[PDB]
Amino acid sequence: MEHVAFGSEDIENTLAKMDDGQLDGLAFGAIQLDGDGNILQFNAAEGDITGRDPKQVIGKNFFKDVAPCTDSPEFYGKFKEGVASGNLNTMFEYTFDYQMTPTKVKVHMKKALSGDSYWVFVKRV
Ligand SMILES: *C(=O)/C=C/c1ccc(O)cc1
Repeated sequence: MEHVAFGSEDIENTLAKMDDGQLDGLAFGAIQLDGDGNILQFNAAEGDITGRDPKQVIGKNFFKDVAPCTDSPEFYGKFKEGVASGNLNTMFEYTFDYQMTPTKVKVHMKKALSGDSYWVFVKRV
């Protein structure tokens, strides 16, 4: 395992050193998005939570394509506000229910240290 906790204060610094293989070592789901919501990275823990195969969703748009249940003010709305403002750090619970058994998670969205990409971190609750 990679030794970093969900919701860590400096998580964007710690994850700046991870290629796909190291992200796969996290204890929680990690998705990196560009400012439009396109998936840049998607780790193994996330695939275990939601069933998606990482290489099949990278390059897709998370809000339009992969996760329409997140296309709402309560999720995408927060994301887009953060992309627009150029800062994002929000944690909230949510239920993922598209083509899957509804699964309650805790989500932490945080702007990456890199200028315009955004993490979506997920763990079960
Ligand atoms: C709602 O449509 C949620 C979908 C979803 C969330 C997270 C994933 O890893 C994959 C799909």
